[PDB]
Amino acid sequence: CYHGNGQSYRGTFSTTVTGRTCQSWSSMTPHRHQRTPENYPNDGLTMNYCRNPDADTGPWCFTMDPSIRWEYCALTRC
Ligand SMILES: O=S(=O)(Nc1cnn(C2CCNCC2)c1)c1cc(Cl)ccc1F
Ligand SMILES: [Cl-]
Repeated sequence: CYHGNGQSYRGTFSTTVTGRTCQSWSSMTPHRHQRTPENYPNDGLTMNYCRNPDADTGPWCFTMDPSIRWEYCALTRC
């Protein structure tokens, strides 16, 4: 589980609520985005792990589905 809004989550879960797979933060495929570990070196944007780097309300990720830019991950708040 994650604490609070999930900003501090550093777990290795990488699956969305609909069962889709998280895109890697450093990847621009399928989604070209700017929430990269280059840009945000201190938000734990490792591999494709679920993260909340932008003060959303739970960890999320860009998805490997070109039609769905991002989703929340299948995680619960502690
Ligand atoms: O690369 S992104 O982070 N893409 C993006 C679009 N929606 N989201 C949501 C992710 C979950 N938290 C709410 C924003 C992220 C992004 C952020 C901003 Cl401020 C502007 C453009 C942009 F491309
Ligand atoms: Cl946490």
